[PDB]
Amino acid sequence: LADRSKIYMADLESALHYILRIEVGRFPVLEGQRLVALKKFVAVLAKYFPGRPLVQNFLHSVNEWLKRQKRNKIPYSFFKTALDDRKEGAVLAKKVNWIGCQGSEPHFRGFPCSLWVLFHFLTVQAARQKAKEVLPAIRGYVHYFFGCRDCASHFEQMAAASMHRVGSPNAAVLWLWSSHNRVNARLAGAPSEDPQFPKVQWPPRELCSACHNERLDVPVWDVEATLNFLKAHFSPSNIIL
Ligand SMILES: Cc1cc2nc3c(=O)[nH]c(=O)nc-3n(C[C@H](O)[C@H](O)[C@H](O)COP(=O)(O)OP(=O)(O)OC[C@H]3O[C@@H](n4cnc5c(N)ncnc54)[C@H](O)[C@@H]3O)c2cc1C
Repeated sequence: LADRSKIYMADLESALHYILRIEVGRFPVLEGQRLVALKKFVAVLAKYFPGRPLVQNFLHSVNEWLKRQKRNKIPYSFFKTALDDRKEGAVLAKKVNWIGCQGSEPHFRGFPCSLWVLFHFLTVQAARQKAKEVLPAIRGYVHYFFGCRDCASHFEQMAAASMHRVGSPNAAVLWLWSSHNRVNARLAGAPSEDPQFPKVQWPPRELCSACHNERLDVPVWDVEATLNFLKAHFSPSNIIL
C-alpha cells in the first residue's frame, strides 16, 4: 500500500546499490566507452542525485576516485574495493528494499522500476537549475550497463529517433516522460505486466487532472501543466525518508 504520488528514498538508494554492485559488476573489466559512460553517469549522480548527506558524500568520493584513475582499464574487482573502502554497504544497504517499486511478485517491477524513477529524477533536478549531460549520460548508462537488453534496445530506438531534438533541460524532462509512456503503451496488458500495477499513460487523471486536456482537437496532454507536475513530483520535498 505505497503512496503512488510519492517517491521513496529506499527505491532510489536501492537503485544506486543495484547499479554499483550488480549491473556494473557484470563486467570483469571496465574500459573504453563503457568506462567513459560509467564516469559520466557517476558524475551526474554526484551532482544531481537527491541524496542525504552520507549518500552525497559517498557519491562524491566515488566520483573523485574514478576521476583519478588515469588508466583506460579498471578491473571491477578494483572498483569493488573502492566501494567497500567507502562503506557503500553501511551508507546504502546490503540488500535491495523496494517500496514504491515493490512488485506483487519478485519477478515483477523492482530494479527496472527504480531505474525509471532515478532517471526521471535526474532530469528534473537538472531542470531546476553539466545539466545538458544528463540525458546523454542516461543513454550512455542504458546502452553500456542496463541488464535486460530487451529493456535497453527499446530505449535506444527512441533516443536515435529523436533524443537529438532535445534542446533544453525542460525538453529533456519531457522527452524522457513521453518516451517512458511510449514504452508503457507497448507493455500495457502484456503477459509480463504486474497485475497489481497495470500500465497506463502516466500521470493518470487521479494523480494529475490538469495534465489532461479534454478536446479531441487539442493534444492529449497539457505540456505546460505536465511539466509542472513533473517538477513537483520528482522533487526532494516529495521524497519519503
Ligand atoms: C530504458 C528502459 C527501457 C525498458 N524497456 C522495456 C522493454 O522493451 N520491455 C520490457 O518488458 N520491459 C522494459 N523496461 C522495463 C519497464 O519499463 C518497467 O520498468 C517494468 O515493466 C516495471 O513496470 P512498473 O509498472 O513497475 O513501472 P515503471 O514503468 O518501471 O515505472 C516506474 C514508476 O515511474 C512512474 N512512471 C510511469 N510512467 C512514467 C512516465 N511516463 N514518466 C515519468 N514517470 C513515470 C510511476 O510512478 C511508476 O510506478 C525498460 C526500462 C527502462 C528503464
